[PDB]
Amino acid sequence: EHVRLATTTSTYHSGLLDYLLPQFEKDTGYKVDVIAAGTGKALKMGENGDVDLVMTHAPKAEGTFVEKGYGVLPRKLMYNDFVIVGPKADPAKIKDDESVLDVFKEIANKNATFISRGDDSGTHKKEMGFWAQTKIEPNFGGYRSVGQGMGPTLNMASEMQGYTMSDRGTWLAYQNKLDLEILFQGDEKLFNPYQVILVNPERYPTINYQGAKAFSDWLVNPRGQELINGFRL
Amino acid sequence: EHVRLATTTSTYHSGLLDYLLPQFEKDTGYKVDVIAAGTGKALKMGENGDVDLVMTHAPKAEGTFVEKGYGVLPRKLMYNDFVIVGPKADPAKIKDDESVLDVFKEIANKNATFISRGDDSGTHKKEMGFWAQTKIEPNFGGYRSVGQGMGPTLNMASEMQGYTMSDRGTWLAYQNKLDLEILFQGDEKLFNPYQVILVNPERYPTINYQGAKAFSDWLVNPRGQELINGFRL
Repeated sequence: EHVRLATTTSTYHSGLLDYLLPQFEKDTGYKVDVIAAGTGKALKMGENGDVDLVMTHAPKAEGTFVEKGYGVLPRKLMYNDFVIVGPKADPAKIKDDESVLDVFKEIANKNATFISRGDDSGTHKKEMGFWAQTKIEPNFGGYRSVGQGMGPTLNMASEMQGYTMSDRGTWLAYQNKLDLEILFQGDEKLFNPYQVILVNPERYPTINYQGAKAFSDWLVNPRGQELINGFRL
Repeated sequence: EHVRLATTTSTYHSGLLDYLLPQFEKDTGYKVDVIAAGTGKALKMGENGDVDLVMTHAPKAEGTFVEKGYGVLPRKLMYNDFVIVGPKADPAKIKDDESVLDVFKEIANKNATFISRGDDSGTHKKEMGFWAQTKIEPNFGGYRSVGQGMGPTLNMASEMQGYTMSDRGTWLAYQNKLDLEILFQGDEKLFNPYQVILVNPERYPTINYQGAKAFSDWLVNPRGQELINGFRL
């Protein structure tokens, strides 16, 4: 029984779904096909009834989507909340930059110390996305890819007095033992609320509402949440 | 250093916050003082600026609270979705009851077989809250308080052909192996999306927005979510 999900290219490449889908299929017998595109296109496919539900991280676009009746039962999956931490003295002087892309470029061009998780985690993928957007390849001397989790990455950044990008949660749990501060967090790219929204079965009595609602229900119940969190750690 | 949180009686009595506040305090140093009441009063406390943030599970009332500017930065914290399942034959005849409270009262009165998690998890606490509202202590002999997880509880209900309360997510995972059906759902008490909402500093310039936002941020980040999920599983 087949469930078609439209989502973003970001999301597809993040690896999130590779973490969820196997368990969901094992649990329910549903097979999810992922079609990844830009946000407007993902939502358009939902508006056009090409897919059974959508997963995006664009609150304004999703608000209109629901308001016009294209989607129903919107649900928040997770709030991705990232911050840039570094030495209190901020030797790259990123503290007052405007965008996180300016922050990355500045760190690279000053060859400041930067610790990457380098472990293909969701956090690691997100860091790599920003480098890709800056058009810089993270090759500078200061750049260190340790191959470790968020906590050890923070410990490394404190030891070497370098910068890193952390989820706020790990930062808060560790700050008491880190010689670092939050130095930058003013960028909408750093905060991403995710929603999963069902295609309105009133608009499309033909779509697989039963399968789509099962996936959504599973995603927000503790079983799905355990896996989502596991991926975010 | 004191953050004041208004929440509902059921949330208070569930003990959810005892699993959270010590870790939040450990991480951030903030102390949260909790006041509990009915939904209307909980939100009224936010409206009056008596507390710094609110945590309720009443989407419509919360929408109004946000729309009027009483609260800002609303975030969905967790989705509760519970069903009452039992044998197709529904021998206790709860299928057509009106209220989940009626269902509970009817099961106790007929001394029907009912399987409780009995393990002080969130589901169990939710169940116990229902008993409390019916003013019944479940001591009838058909009541089994085993101390196991959701899957084993469902399996036992299926083997015994009795009733139990299940989150929908585990139900979706196990339903193919169980000789049970959903017999009662669609009572408002069974579906509760929680929201945390900050009291608006534009209304109350001296509100502890900093502490309240720290608690909110913490709740939606992976570390806080893992605590919440550990309680819910």
